[PDB]
Amino acid sequence: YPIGTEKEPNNSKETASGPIVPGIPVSGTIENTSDQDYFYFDVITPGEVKIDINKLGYGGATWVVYDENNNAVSYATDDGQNLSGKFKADKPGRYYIHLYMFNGSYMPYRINIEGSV
Ligand SMILES: [Ca+2]
Ligand SMILES: [Ca+2]
Repeated sequence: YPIGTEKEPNNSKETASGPIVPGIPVSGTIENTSDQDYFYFDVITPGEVKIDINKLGYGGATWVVYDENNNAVSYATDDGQNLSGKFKADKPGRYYIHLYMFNGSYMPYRINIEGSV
């Protein structure tokens, strides 16, 4: 049952919206800098995962991906418009995308994931 949009409240790892799978974009909005948005996806077989989150508003945002044990495995790079990154998933399991805005009023976004998901 893959998601095409966030489902609030998703403001902690324990309420993360998902699963997110490749080929199905996921919409949402960072309501303001207090709105944390967490998502999850499931790695079934080891392999590369690529993440691109399109910024559809103004502001400074970023993401980090945590594995099931709360280790950071990937950090976004901002190109101005898109927040992107990739990592090698050596173990199957659930991964959590933590998306937040450190400066900005309101930010619609679109999440795309690719690879071993
Ligand atoms: Ca949100
Ligand atoms: Ca949220």
